[PDB]
Amino acid sequence: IKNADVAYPSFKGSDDPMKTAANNTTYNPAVSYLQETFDNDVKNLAGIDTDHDFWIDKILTRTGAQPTGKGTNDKGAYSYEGSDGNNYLFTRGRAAYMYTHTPNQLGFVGDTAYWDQTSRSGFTVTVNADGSNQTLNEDASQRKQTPSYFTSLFQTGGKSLKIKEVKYITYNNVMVANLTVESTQDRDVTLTTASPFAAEGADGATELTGRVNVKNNLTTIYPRFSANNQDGSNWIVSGGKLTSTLSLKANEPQTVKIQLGLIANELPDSTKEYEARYTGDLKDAAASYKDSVTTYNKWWVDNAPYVDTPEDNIDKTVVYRWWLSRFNMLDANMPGNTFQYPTSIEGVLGYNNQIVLTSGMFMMDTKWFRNPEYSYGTWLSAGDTAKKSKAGYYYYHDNPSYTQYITRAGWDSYKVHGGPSTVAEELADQGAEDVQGLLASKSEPDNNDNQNNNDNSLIDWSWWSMADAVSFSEPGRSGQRMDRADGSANMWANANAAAQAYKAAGDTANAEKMQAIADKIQKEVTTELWDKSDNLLKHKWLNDGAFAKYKEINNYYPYSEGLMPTGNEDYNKALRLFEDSNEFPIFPFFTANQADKAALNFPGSNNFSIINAQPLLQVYSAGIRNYDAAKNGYITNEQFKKLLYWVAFAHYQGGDNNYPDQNEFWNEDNNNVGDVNGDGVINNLDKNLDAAQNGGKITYRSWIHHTQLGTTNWTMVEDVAGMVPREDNKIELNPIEIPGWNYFTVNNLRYHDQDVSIVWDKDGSHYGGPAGYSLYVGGKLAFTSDKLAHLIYDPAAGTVEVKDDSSAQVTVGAEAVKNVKAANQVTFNADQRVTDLFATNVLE
Ligand SMILES: [Ca+2]
Ligand SMILES: [Ca+2]
Ligand SMILES: [Ca+2]
Repeated sequence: IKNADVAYPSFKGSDDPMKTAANNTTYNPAVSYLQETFDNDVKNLAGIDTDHDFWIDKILTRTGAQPTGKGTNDKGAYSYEGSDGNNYLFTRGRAAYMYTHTPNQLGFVGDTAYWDQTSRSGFTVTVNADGSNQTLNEDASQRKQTPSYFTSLFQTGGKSLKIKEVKYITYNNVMVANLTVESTQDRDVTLTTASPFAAEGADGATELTGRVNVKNNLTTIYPRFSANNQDGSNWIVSGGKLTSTLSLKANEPQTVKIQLGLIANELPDSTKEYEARYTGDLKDAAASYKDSVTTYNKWWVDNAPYVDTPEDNIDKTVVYRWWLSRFNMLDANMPGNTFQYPTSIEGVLGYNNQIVLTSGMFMMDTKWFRNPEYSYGTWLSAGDTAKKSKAGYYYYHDNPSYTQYITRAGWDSYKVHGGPSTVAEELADQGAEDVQGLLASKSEPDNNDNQNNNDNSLIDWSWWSMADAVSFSEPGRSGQRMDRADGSANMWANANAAAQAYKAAGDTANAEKMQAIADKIQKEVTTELWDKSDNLLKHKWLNDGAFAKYKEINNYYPYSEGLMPTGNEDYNKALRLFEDSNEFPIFPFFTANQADKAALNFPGSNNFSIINAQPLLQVYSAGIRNYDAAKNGYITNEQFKKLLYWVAFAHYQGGDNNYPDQNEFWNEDNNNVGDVNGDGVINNLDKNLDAAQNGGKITYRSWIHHTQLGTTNWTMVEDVAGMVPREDNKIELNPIEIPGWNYFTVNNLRYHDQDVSIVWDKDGSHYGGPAGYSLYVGGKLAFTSDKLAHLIYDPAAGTVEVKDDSSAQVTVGAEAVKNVKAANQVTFNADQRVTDLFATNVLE
């Protein structure tokens, strides 16, 4: 059966997952929608309390101890494993978060992380009334959390005593708990708080302190711990704890505030945010809350693109994924070691490490954050942690991956944000070091670091360097090496990117040397990995030179990366396999060719993940845009659309848009079904086919939650809106038209020192502006096209070239900004954080 005719998912949950009725802001594509939203939110008292939310907090609101593993599709209820139960704590600072969390205990109970797990609670609160320490039961139906705070209601069994907790971690790692205490009777209530982080201080003091070496002694923190009563008096130290007795009048609440500053010398605002709350102007619970939540939400305005499609279920997953990219990051500014840079992390609630395979994948989205430090820091961190090879090169290496495209992803980031020659040259140099290290890696003593054991211009691996790579399951080939299409595409992509970065820097000699290396790898991929017998790109076994008979989407990375020449009839036929769900299904979105997996009686896992969806989307994108896949009917616009819908659907626990959670992976292994395909047997084909029917389901969600393992928001910016980053001053749009979508917008990209927005509004009726496909640069209309088309705009010349066979009618805006920089004309100044990554100086 064909992919073009598989069913769509059916989203469940809220009617208004983008909370459209909570945001009255009219869209003007010439300005930041999130800025205007924020302005209207503040006018409406956003941040004054937990009943007045900023829009992004409303969207990503999680209420209750929900969900619990009960979902529904169009046919009926299904059980699933791996509900998160709204038990993790979202609120976190740039370095501090809860690795584990006990939501039904006051304070911050669970494994506190400062970069990584400390095995310590942040702080606990004991409530003593009537002479007794009280059990405060959470009413979990009142549990509410957002990216910026957590709140719940705690009550004694007899309901004589209630505490509304509001807790939040500030940007610079102050862990704060507001407790609103109410008694039905006049009472003296003694609160005691204790922190494993800070227990040093004289009885009668108003602060406790400590010093804690973090995991792997990467730094030392100097925690300070204090609290105040509603009248601003401080809690007093007693026995290495803080204590206060409230004189409660019946039915009269009093609000206290506890703060633990996880203070680092290298983060001076950690001290400032703490001191403001200890004795400064943020002592009051309400002011402390409004400052933290406002600051949290300002980051979205400043960093996140705004994406709007006709499918608000996808839009909410896009907001959730900007949050995944922000939440799964470390910005600790640690001196010496690599965490001196803002870096993407592969699952802060999981393995919590920098994995080179996924680092390059994450930067496909983080490059779209408006500030370049949130992508540059990731590739600088890879360059700083690179492993010295026996041959004298430095190659990217996990800082606890069979492969990586960090240099290409870094180059993509530079094509978005730019920078001077020293930035371009640094990326090229770490890139060239890595490519050369891999080419020469036959000299690596660890066999898994040896990626070129026949010493040619192709990457080779054995299955020990790993991924669902069914190619390695070929009978008779256990432990054998093959020259890899994927490894070779990624090394080519790095080499090609390094050549481009050398050129952008002005380093002609190194640009030509890397171009020569790229040209050789490309020639060897097209000559050695092209199976002319069946017009497929295949891995090649080192021992006999035989093509690997079994296939995965990894076979197509030479297309994904643009290694393969275009306009080659034979090369373009390789993508025919994407026609068939039997070969490469849309959902579940597997890496392994499923016909191949079946031919071998199902070796490996039945798992699927965003790590499979991202490269599948990359193949679909390159396939459609460059290798004629939609013209051939191999990968149609409708199929691309269906994959976006399935990818969004997978994010939702039980298909319910209230409960987004990107697990490390999914499967249907526990999907209790019969012979659904009618082949005589109950195997994984049955579980997987059933899961794609009746609106979809995922019966197993893995134990690592709110993680990233690949990422997909780039599809909205680059395929739907069509943005093609370039080194030069020209803006290229190459949209993949989504059938039935009469509007969309990507708002407030930061691209070559310009605000950029893209609008599709078929007849202008949705946004009330120009009809058609419009680009905004610098707050002015650049151009409007009557249709979605492949357009290259030269702002310096005021020309738009129509590159496709559309008869697209384009008009250039009367006030178009002409002076759009090329990437290598962007400079950084002392007021850009990115300057501190490389250096009050400028980077020119
Ligand atoms: Ca929408
Ligand atoms: Ca090789
Ligand atoms: Ca069957």
